[PDB]
Amino acid sequence: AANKERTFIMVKPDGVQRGLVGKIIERFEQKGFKLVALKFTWASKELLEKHYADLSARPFFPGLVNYMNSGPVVPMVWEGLNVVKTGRQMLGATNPADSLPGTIRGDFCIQVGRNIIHGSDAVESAEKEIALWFNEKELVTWTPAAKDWIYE
Amino acid sequence: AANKERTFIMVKPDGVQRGLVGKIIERFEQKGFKLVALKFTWASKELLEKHYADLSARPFFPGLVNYMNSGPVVPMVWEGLNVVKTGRQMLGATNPADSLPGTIRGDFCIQVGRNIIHGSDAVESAEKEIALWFNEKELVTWTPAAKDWIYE
Amino acid sequence: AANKERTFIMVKPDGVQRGLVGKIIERFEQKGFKLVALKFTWASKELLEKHYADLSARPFFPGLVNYMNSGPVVPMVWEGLNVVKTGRQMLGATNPADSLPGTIRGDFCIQVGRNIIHGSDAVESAEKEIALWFNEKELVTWTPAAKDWIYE
Amino acid sequence: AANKERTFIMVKPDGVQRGLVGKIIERFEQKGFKLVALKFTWASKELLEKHYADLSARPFFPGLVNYMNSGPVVPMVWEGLNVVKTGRQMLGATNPADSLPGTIRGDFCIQVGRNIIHGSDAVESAEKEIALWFNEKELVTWTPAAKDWIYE
Amino acid sequence: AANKERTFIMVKPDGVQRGLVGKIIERFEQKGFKLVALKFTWASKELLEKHYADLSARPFFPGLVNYMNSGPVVPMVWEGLNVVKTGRQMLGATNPADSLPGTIRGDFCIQVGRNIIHGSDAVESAEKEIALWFNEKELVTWTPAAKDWIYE
Amino acid sequence: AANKERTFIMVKPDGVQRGLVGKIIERFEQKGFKLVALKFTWASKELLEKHYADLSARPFFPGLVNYMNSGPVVPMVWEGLNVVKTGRQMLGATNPADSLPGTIRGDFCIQVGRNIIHGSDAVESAEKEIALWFNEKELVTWTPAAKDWIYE
Repeated sequence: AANKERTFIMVKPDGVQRGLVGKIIERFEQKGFKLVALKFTWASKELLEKHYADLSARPFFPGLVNYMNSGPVVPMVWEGLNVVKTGRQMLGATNPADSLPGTIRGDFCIQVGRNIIHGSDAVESAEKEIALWFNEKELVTWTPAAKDWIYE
Repeated sequence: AANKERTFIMVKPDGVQRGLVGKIIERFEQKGFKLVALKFTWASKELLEKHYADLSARPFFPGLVNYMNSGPVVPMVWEGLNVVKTGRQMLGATNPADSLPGTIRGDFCIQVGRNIIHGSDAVESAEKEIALWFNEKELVTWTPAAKDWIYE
Repeated sequence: AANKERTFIMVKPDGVQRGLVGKIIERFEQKGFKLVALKFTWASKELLEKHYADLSARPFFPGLVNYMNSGPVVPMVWEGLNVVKTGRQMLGATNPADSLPGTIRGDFCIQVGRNIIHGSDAVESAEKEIALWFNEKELVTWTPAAKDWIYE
Repeated sequence: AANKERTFIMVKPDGVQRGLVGKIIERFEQKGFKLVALKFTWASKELLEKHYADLSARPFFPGLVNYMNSGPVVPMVWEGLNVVKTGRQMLGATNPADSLPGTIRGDFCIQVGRNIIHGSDAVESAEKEIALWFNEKELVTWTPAAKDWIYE
Repeated sequence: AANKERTFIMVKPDGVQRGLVGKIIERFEQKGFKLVALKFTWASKELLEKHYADLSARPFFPGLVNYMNSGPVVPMVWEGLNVVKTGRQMLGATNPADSLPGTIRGDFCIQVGRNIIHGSDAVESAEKEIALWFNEKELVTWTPAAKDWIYE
Repeated sequence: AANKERTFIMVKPDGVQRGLVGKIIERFEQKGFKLVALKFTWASKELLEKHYADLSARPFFPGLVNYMNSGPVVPMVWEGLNVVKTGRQMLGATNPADSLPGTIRGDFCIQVGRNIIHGSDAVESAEKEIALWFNEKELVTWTPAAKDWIYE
């Protein structure tokens, strides 16, 4: 129930370009979270406008959609107790300048427009993002051998 | 075209269960190789027997297909000059016992039946494997920013 | 004197099971702390009940003892300026979800009941714990060659 | 010009003696910061007192200059958006005791007098320090291939 | 049975002094070998002379014993399929200069007289060494949760 | 005498561009070798033609001089027992395709014209290269605290 919460994590074009895919996945594996879905893909503007629908009436929305469609991305779904919230703590503050050393953004990037990764900000939106990026078919259910040493 | 050679690499169920996905991906990214495709999935037996078609007459063929259908896998495609042969060197000998330290199998596993990873043995087999596991829609073509620093 | 303070650090059953022993010891070594004692053992309930004597009346007490007796543990002693306090900081908050990235619990575990490690909460309790877990003969006294580059 | 800010970072004698030069450099490279200058040298006292001019009235000033002249150092300049302040965050609090895990001092050292590294505290001091330690001939101007993936 | 083989691995005084304890243990853990015994101790000459009994007549014998008695050591027991032989492979050649990169000696040391680690040369000698260094009571028997993903 | 042998190691333009400076230095520090000189610089064609004088009458010499003058390089001098020979083993085969995993080239690059690093091939040429790249002033003499644990 609580251990079955899921979040959407995506490596952005700059994360892929800078060779940080393996490193980012390692952080989540290490922590004990469970990989549920993963894929390498070039997001379409139609999909990005959906993903960024809330930036619609904000200045320079097109430039955001064009940047995000400027290279391949790595969408993922991780499962675990409090993964949405904990996953965001792990990524660090959205604005890299505010990210602490030890977090993904704090260790690997500098500017907010090139902040290498995305993570759902709430359970509700994680629910929305996952359904937008993956078919229920792409979500894999399995059981880790070490499950009992991770959760009581 | 030389630098465009592609090979199929797959993290087996034991690799996923032991949390080695990011580490394996990282070895390829740091080397200079280009990720072309990636997904997390549970392989069906019908797909496994195709993938294993060559071992059809083998007495261990049934248990093999059986084992590979016992947990999720991470198939992927990497591109780069001579990647089939070099990808093989990186993985190390098929029997971990012969794999040298520094290789993936040599560093992370012990026995042949739990050798954490698969790699195409030749271009002709890489082509078949890639086509077996991926649809052409899933192979992403993009250009790494450091390409001229990797290849002349 | 201040530099001779010691604390008791112990890898719990889940840390051993999840293969974090070397990683945890590494964190203390790279920091500059001196290893004073180390062993691998399966702790008896008698011993665990003395270690947890203060919680004897709690309703969870018996469950806690059975768990700590469910797998081997790695008890150790570290020495250095303010090691009890700094030791705690390096471990992170007891509840991993409150542990920040960069700490041992922040990077490697998720739930409080599976929080992989223990560290004395005070000089007083560290003294008590060391006496409980080790004999005088097990505490090694030596001098690090890098001593003058770690301390003024 | 924003992204062209520069700060002075120096590996102190204890950092060199403890073999932390590559690790320190790696933290800056992975973050996205650009190396502008670097050298290995034994600093004279006359240079140290200039570098430490501000602490002239300090009772610990003499021993400080003394200590910093006791082994070789690795001065360097890094460039990047907001590098003075961010470089400071990365290093962690000046007193390692207050430095958090994840920072350089928090992860690698224990006491203030052996705090392995120096970082400019402000732009005005970075400018002076850079000019004190390096000749203009030694500051290299070049462009990283991934610049557009780090800054917009 | 074949999987129950054990070997004796010991970190020498120089490995402890150079802070390689956690790194060395890490190599064995990530590989899949099971930790059976571990301790930190200062070895007596009496004990060292029994460990090196075969070299009693060599002219260097006394110098070797004095050196091995000059700092604490970390004796341990590892268990797994072909561990004595694979253990040796992971350590590299006795003389570090002949040790290949990726091995423990190849990556971390230089001269034969300061070769940081020891590993039994055969099943026969491993049995003898374990009895010399540990009591029956110090050998821990447990089952790794990942066992079925390491062995067929 | 033998422990005082030195070699010239230089990170090439592609090594700097790919952010491998810290990593390469770490390998040498880790091994136990001693840093004697280090600097970040843009090599002049006049200096490169001297360095590559033996490629004079070979095809496409100019293209080599232009590539090597296409970005900053990191020249270094390391000191240690058999450092020239051992340093070359650590770098791996010149042609990356022949480099074994575990070596610098085997882990980080692909093609011979983009092989990230240079190392003197003999004591005689190390002697020549060092004098070409550094003034006797730039060579720092110091003594590591751990010297006695590295050499007998």
